[PDB]
Amino acid sequence: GAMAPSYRVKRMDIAKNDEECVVNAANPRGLPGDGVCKAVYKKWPESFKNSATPVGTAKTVMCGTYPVIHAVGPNFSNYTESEGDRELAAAYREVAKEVTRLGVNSVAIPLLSTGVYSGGKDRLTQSLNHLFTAMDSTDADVVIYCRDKEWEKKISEAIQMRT
Ligand SMILES: CCn1nc(C(=O)N(C)Cc2nccs2)ccc1=O
Ligand SMILES: [Cl-]
Ligand SMILES: [Cl-]
Ligand SMILES: [Cl-]
Repeated sequence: GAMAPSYRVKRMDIAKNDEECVVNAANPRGLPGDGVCKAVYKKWPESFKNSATPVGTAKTVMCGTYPVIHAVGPNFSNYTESEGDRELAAAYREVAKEVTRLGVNSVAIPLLSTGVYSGGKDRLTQSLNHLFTAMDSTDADVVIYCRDKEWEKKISEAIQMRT
């Protein structure tokens, strides 16, 4: 584990992370997809061998010795708000189990279900709060990756509020 486990946020491509493993915002079928998923596919294509897994779960596949944790958040266009909230919290709990099992000291993570799976709604607070609930009991350094300047400021403020 990390000496003083922390949360940090960076506004950059998660495929260029400086952490010991990455969480992919995956689709259930292990397809290359779009957004974070396509960048992850271009950087670690070997990690997509048998990576298909149900919504609400996470499945790790090694690219060399680098772990790619494929986490499948719900698509809010298909799920109700209630059932979608439950699957989003579950996907993060499965990421925490995988990070612990791997024994890594750090992990790069995106905000699940905030892009094309958002159902057209701003889900920054909802997704980030489920991320904290799952990762707070782990001792890995967590680095959250985003692409928007206003989202970087809001995520940074949410982390600082707790310290
Ligand atoms: C543009 C800032 N930003 N917005 C979202 C967002 O809110 N999504 C995609 C859902 C929406 N679609 C229309 C309106 S709200 C996700 C990440 C991000 O950085
Ligand atoms: Cl970048
Ligand atoms: Cl998404
Ligand atoms: Cl973003």
